[PDB]
This record gives sequence, structure tokens and C-alpha cells, in this order.
Amino acid sequence: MNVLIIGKGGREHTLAWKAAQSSLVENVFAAPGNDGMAASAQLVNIEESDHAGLVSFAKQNQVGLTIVGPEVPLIEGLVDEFEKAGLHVFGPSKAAAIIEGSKQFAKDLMKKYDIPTAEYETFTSFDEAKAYVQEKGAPIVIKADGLAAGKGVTVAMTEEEAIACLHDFLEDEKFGDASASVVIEEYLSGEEFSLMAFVKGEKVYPMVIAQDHKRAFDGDKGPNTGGMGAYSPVPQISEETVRHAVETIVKPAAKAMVQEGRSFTGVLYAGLMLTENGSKVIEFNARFGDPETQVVLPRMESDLVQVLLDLLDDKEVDLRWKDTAAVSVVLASEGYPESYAKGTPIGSLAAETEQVVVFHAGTKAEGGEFVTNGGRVANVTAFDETFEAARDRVYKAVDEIFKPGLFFRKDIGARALKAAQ
Ligand SMILES: Nc1ncnc2c1ncn2[C@@H]1O[C@H](COP(=O)(O)OP(=O)(O)NP(=O)(O)O)[C@@H](O)[C@H]1O
Ligand SMILES: [Mg+2]
Ligand SMILES: [Mg+2]
Repeated sequence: MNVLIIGKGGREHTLAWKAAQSSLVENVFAAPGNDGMAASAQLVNIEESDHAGLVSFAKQNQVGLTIVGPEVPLIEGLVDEFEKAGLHVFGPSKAAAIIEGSKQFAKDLMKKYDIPTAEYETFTSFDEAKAYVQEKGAPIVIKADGLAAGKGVTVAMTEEEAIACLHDFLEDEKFGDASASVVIEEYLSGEEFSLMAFVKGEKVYPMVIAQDHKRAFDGDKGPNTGGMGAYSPVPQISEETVRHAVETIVKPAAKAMVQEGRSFTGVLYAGLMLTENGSKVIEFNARFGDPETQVVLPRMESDLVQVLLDLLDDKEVDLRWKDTAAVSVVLASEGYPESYAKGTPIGSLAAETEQVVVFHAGTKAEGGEFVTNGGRVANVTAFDETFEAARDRVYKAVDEIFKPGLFFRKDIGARALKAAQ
């Protein structure tokens, strides 16, 4: 079989890396893929945005399973297009991807179906949105309804901050239609963790959970990023917490979507906050997480491709997890998340340390070597039998391949390991 992985980030590298291990698979194609992936995937020069070429390529190249990585094509209905051409494709229809594409939709689903989440309301009027902020006071969380570059969320510590954000989103239409509607919701805290599941209609096959660091700097200080590192398991979260999340959030969410005529197939990603009142949904994503995939997938004992094919063909899914631990650290370009420059030479990015995989997020092969090609550059990912050893191993690996234009957080996983004990 030929498998197509769509996209170009670290999640897709992980996907291609895992698929490559399948006994079922003859070719793994990655469109567009990136140069970090060439050992695991034959790169196919088509953009995740180029839906017609993607569909036409898969159709004509005997691609028996397509796995979609990024959210935008899913949200824009790439799966419908694949299926119109009779291609076998894993991921949600445009109707189902709304659970990520429209935060208001997601909050309303949970309201309707008693799935626990932050108390919220949605607005299209600045005046009414501002009044509600002044009523609730700070802290309060302001979210653009649509994707908004991934920049649509402000956790406001003051009313002024919240109202300025509402100004941007609504009066200035900062993100256009994505911010023509806003969700205003309760600030939560506690342990934040990711619970993904393979889902088809009502069937839910949970994955091991992960946790990430979104803050640029150690001590979780500084601006937000697209993720500075992650790990699975999350030591300080019980198995009971996870199983309860699976039972009262993920499965009910999957059921709800069927009952809404938006039957969901793909990875349902639940971003959860373990509060003093228990898990509450911070967000839903309609696809594999980044950077979570990088520590979750490698823990899979099962063959990803077999799982997906069984799931899609309504067969028994035999999905097994390893006890091992995975921990990854992001190398980002100096300056990210603000301004950064592409082109810095950063070497081979090859580790000697064993049980390490570097998933490339923003690299380009240039002159026998790798240069930086984005803010977050690689996810150095180490596996081991305990959290703490995986933790120690990944930082061996990192120093080894570290280079001038890069930074990274040194404390990935340490608060977790500590709070566990
Ligand atoms: N209700 C809330 N209370 C507290 N923090 C929140 C709340 N909603 C969101 N956040 C925080 O805002 C960040 C989430 O913003 P978001 O854009 O959803 O992040 P993300 O992890 O990049 N999601 P995605 O881009 O889909 O992978 C996290 O640091 C959350 O913990
Ligand atoms: Mg999201
Ligand atoms: Mg079988």
C-alpha cells in the first residue's frame, strides 16, 4: 500500500516516521513533507493548500490511505474532496472539523451535551462583549471564534486587557471572519493535559495523554509559542483522571457530533484542564496535536496504519500502548516567537544518543546540511522506561546537536516530574 501524509511540520514527520514502520506499507508519501523526513517518506512537491493537486495525485498514484496532519485543510473540507474522488482518507469532513474550526460551536455543543468546560458566552457586538467583561471582571479569557493564525486567545488579567482584545477582534476585525464572533469564558487553572482519541462516529479509541510547555522561557515565563516541548505519560495525572475524561468528555463529545449530523472521523483532540472541580474542556482540536503527536505516537506499540485501516473499515481496533516514556524538547530560532530569521546553518541535527528521534518542524536541507526554516526547528525526542530517564536522555541528545541560531527550554518536564513525587 501507498500512504500519503499531508503537511510539513513535526507532527507530520512523526506520522511519516510511524507509518514507515508498518508491514503493510510499500511507499510513504509526504506532501509537501520537509527535508527532515526523507528517510521515512518520499517527498511529494504539493502544498497542503493545493487541494486539487493533492486529490489528483493521490487518485492517480494508487494511494490507499491518506492521513491529513494540519487543521486548515480539514476545516476547509479537504476530506470531503478526497472522498468525492473515492479516496480512502483519515480525518474529519468539513462538517465535523467545525468542532475545531468554530470555538463557539464547540462551546455550544458542550453546553447542549453537558460536557464540562469553562462558563462562557459568545458575542458579535463589541458593546455587549465589553459590558459582559465589566460584569464578570478579570481574569477572563477572550477567544476569536475561528482559527486566527492560532493567535485567537487572550487570557486577560485585567478588564482593560480583555476589552482591548475585544476591540481588536470585533471593532478592528483583526482576524476577519474568524474574529467576527468571540467566546468570552471563565479563566481556569490546574494541570493542563492533552487527550487524543481515534474516533469514528461513536467509536472512541483513546491514546495516552501528553502535556506541553507553551511558554517560551524556563519557569514558563515569556510569550506563548507553538510549543517548546512535551512528554507522555504525564506523571502527576492519575490513570483514574484519564479514564474519567475518556468516559465523560471524549466519548460524549464523539456521540454528540453524530447526533448533530456531523459524524466525526479522525483524531479528536481534547485539551483539558484538570481543575479542583475536575477536568474541563479548554479546547477541541480535530486532528493530531503539535507538539503532542511527537511524544504520543512513538509510545504506540500498534502499527498506526493497521489501526487507521481497521478504524475506517469498522473492524475491531487493536490499539496497544508501550509503558515507555517519551519527552521532547523544541529547538527554536533565536527571536521566536517574535521576529526570527530563516537560513541559519545548524548542522546535521543528528544525535548519537540512542532512542532519540529528531522530528523536523522547520528545517531545510541546504548544502549537505540543515538550515533553519521556521520559528520552531526540531523536536528532539527521547524515549526510555521512566519519565525521568527519558528526560535525562533528551537533554544529552539536545546538547549534542545544538547550534548557534537556536534556543530551547532546559526545564521541559521538570515541574511535572517534581509534582509527581
Ligand atoms: N479558559 C481558560 N482558562 C485558562 N487558560 C486558558 C483558557 N482557555 C485557554 N487557555 C490558555 O491559552 C492557551 C490555549 O490557547 P490555544 O490557542 O488554544 O493554544 P494551543 O495549545 O496552541 N492550541 P492549538 O493551536 O489548537 O494547538 C493555553 O496556554 C491555555 O492554557
Ligand atoms: Mg485549537
Ligand atoms: Mg487485522
